[PDB]
Amino acid sequence: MACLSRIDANLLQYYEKPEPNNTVDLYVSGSEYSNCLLLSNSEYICYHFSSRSTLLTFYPLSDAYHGKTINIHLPNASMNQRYTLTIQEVEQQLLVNVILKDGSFLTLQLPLSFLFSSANTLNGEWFHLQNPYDFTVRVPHFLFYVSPQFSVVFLEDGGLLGLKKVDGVHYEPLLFNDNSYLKCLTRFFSRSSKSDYDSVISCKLFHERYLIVLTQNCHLKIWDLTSFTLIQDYDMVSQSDSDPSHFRKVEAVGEYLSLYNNTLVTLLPLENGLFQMGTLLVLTYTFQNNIPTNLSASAIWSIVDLVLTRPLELNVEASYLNLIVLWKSGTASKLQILNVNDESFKNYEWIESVNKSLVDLQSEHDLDIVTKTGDVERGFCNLKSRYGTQIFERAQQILSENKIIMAHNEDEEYLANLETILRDVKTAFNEASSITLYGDEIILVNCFQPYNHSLYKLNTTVENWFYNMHSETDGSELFKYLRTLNGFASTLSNDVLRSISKKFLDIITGELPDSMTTVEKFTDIFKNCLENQFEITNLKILFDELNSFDIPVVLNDLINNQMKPGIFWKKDFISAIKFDGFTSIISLESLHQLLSIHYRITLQVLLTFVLFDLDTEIFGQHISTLLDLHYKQFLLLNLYRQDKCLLAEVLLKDSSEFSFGVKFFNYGQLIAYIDSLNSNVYNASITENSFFMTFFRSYII
Ligand SMILES: [Hg+2]
Ligand SMILES: [Hg+2]
Ligand SMILES: [Hg+2]
Repeated sequence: MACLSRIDANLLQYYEKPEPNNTVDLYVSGSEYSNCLLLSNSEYICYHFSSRSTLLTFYPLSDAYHGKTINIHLPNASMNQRYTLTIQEVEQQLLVNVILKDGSFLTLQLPLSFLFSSANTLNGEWFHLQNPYDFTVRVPHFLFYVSPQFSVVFLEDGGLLGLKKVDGVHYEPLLFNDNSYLKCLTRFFSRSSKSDYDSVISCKLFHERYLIVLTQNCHLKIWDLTSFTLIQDYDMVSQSDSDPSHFRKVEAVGEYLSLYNNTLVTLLPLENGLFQMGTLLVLTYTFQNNIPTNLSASAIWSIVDLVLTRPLELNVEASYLNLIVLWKSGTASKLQILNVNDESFKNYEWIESVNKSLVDLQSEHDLDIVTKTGDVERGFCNLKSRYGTQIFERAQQILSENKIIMAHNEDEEYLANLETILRDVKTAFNEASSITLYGDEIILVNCFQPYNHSLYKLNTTVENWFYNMHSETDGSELFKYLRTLNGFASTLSNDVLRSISKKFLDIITGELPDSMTTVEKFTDIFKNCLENQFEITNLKILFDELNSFDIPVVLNDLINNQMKPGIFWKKDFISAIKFDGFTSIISLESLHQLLSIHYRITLQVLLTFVLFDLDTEIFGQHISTLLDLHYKQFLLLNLYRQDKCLLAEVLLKDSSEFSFGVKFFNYGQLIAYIDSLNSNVYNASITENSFFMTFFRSYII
């Protein structure tokens, strides 16, 4: 069911200061919208339009901390939020146009250099206010770029203004012919009506000439800018079952369509479930099929952004095109990928993904065995480390503001609050805003709170089993084997599992004397940890299911194919010339998910060995390989939550030729690099070469 997982990235996580030191504020005489644009230098720039549409913010995706974020203040809000705003890169510059509320037409010119410089000053004219047309009468609501000098304006009443640049700073309104207003001669529409309007809600420029548009009544009017004449006028709805009942005339500009080559998909309102996709050809738009959506619980999701593109590397080869869809329902999000098999838009499959990160799911479902327990300040370090300074401090802000102050060092009552706020602030910071296709195929989501992004990563085999235990109808032997192993381990409690994990570490550390026989240690672990701690009924279920497996074969594939990665004859992981903060955290978080998953599997398998009579001699190899993998897994997970920055540092300064970071462009490269870091973790030495190293480990582990 779910083929992608969520990796949350907070670009300032590794730092104490929850804000770059280099922040410049330009004034003219972001939690409502955010997106990422690629530039000439192959760098990614992020921008956020504040809630009030009065502030625009810029910062580099790959260097959020040391890089410069630029806050561009504005005289007043734009007319209609980010819809009356545009940002394209002309020639070595970020050209920003923004029809303001008053009716002005601000023009921002930000030098590509300035964006990556150290400069806290800007020379010349980076902005030009202008009053082309009078918007006091016919108020506009949607600005649309087309070219450096030409771009249209969409009006609330339905009219399309033109806007041609003559010199390099002045714009003149080149009006298009419009007779759609004559429908007022009907007893069904009045020009003076607050309704009746059929304004554009989506628009896409095709072959630099045709301007495909979508009205609130889902009419696909196609404009030819060579004629400035309405060339087509299709009625998207008539084709599907004509429901007299109710058709939700789109009541707001949104992302209802996007086109790849000559294919075009459209989102029609039918319980919020229609994705029509025909093809343009010559100009002619021609139907193909209506693909419903698989949404339930009333179907209360709103489209956030959709992106039609070249296929991906999903679990089904039968692919032609891919539609990445981002829905939202409050601060909760949903990302899916519509995979169309053949050129006939009639055979397709809906691919879903996990919408909470593993770190989030483990916290929610009390599935975390690694994080140290105890003290109240211990729980403070845990959260602070877990959330990052930007969020932690924002939560301690909301606490005092609400008069929730820490009584004493051990005010557990307090910490209990922090938990919930942190969780909520994160959820808030994480509200979905748009999609950015990082590289060639990396699905990325940009959040409401600046410096927070979410990468949706294609799952590896093992990950898929993990994320689909309660679903895979079919699945391989190993899948079925792991599932039944989980079936039993899930019935135990955290305190029991932790006590067991600790015992496995003692075998490696020696607290469980090397003098003992394997059977003796497993005996010790059982009596001290498992006895009287589980339902004998469940052991039977486990014992039974286990007998249907060729255990040796299965464990061999798990331990020698799935878990233990492979040797590298350097399989190209673009060596980064400069520190890439984005991929850094994306890599560390990904590495942490994979090892966490490995850790649960490993523990579960080890568990069966201390419960049943498996020849400690036959499986002697496997048992010691698992105990060794478990130890490394634990340690790594332990260092991850003890100090993310330091870990990333020692972990990236471990690889020689990749001492600065990496640059991955597709999912394969990404997965490869992660699997790569995994090897560094499984091949690392864990022998303490002196009392110094032993102290270190004892003190930390
Ligand atoms: Hg799957
Ligand atoms: Hg997000
Ligand atoms: Hg770091």
